[PDB]
Amino acid sequence: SCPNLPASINYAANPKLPDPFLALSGTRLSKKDQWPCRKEEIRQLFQRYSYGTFPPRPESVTAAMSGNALKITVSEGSKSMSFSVNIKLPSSGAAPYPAIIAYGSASLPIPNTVATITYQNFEMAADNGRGKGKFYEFYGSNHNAGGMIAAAWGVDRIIDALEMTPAAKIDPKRVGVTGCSRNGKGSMIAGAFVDRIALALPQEGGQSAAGCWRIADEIQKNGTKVETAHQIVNGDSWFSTDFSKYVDTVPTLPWDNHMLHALYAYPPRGLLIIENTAIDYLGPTSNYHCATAGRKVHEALGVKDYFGFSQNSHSDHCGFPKAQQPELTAFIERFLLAKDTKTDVWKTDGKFTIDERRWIDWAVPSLSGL
Ligand SMILES: *[C@@H]1O[C@H](CO)[C@@H](O[C@@H]2O[C@H](CO)[C@@H](O[C@@H]3O[C@H](CO)[C@@H](O)[C@H](O[C@H]4O[C@H](CO)[C@@H](O)[C@H](O)[C@@H]4O)[C@@H]3O)[C@H](O)[C@H]2NC(C)=O)[C@H](O)[C@H]1NC(C)=O
Repeated sequence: SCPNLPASINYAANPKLPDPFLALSGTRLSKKDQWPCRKEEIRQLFQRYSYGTFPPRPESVTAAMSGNALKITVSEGSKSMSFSVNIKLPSSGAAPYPAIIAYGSASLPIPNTVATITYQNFEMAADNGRGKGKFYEFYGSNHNAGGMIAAAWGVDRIIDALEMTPAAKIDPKRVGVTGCSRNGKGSMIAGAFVDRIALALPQEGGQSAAGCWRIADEIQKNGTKVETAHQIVNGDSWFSTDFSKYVDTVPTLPWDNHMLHALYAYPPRGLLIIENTAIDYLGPTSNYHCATAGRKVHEALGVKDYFGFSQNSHSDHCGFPKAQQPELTAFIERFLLAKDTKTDVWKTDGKFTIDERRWIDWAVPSLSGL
């Protein structure tokens, strides 16, 4: 349906967030029916420069309920791998149930109307181990995928297995995803690459997730210690070994993380970013300005209200404040509990400067076809 990227891309150093509506072809999007092919371009850019290859569904996926365990087996040629996820069914409403996949564990309050699928994402592909995890046992240790995109592949397989196994009692069309800190990152990427996810809730994922690389670079340049591209490729195997060629030349990247958010605008799905203005290393002003740029794609495609942003000041990392509950309730209501509640939430309590034009030198086009 869409072409692959040129063998090589020449992108002139740009100190602002690249126009998400500007195809590498050269033509700027003016028609809705062009967006799908730009969306793949973006997906392919992320995999080449930062994430590694997000593989397709393997030749076999099979699943099997075994008590509360959903045991998912896959194979490709003679190779086979199994990974198990715990499902804790809720105590309110009737099957098939809406669910949330938690990277390791939730730090959001999940209502008693929504199932809790507990995904062992570091078990799938390790936190700080190059080529370690089920993913790499299956595909090879030398496979160029990073532990973030390999975890996201596991979420694609989790949903394949819920489509195959009504026994699990989970509506496949209403599976959310969430995580905090490192799993804010994972959950954000899972939701960006798995189109079938109904709602992503990344919490305090900061840079790589909510924040843009260019703004992290400028936060650093201004004196405050923050999670820059240069920093993030060190304590972990989250990104492909290729990412560390580019960390020092961010302005020449034909993309930024605002285009990760853009992947959520088609097919339209819920994205509430929950963030913390108090912790410097997240880059509070990056998160806000980066998100605000990402939502421009949602705005063009008339699905603005499917992308929520909430930034709150709290000393404790990953402690959900009660202040952010109405916003979380609303997004769970609309996209998981199939209720009809409004979700235009875009707020920070942060006291930094809010200047869009600093990062966004491009206009939201009127897309015809919608
Ligand atoms: C990194 O630090 C640099 C420091 O240079 C910083 O870039 C600068 O940001 C400031 C803050 O916005 C810019 O200064 C602005 O300039 C306009 C006029 O040119 C002023 O009117 C703005 O002020 C208003 O805001 C005040 C408080 O909100 C109001 O009380 C007041 O009445 C005005 O309405 C403001 O001074 C400056 O132009 C840029 N400089 C450059 C080089 O672009 C950058 O913001 C910092 N980056 C990060 C990541 O923090």
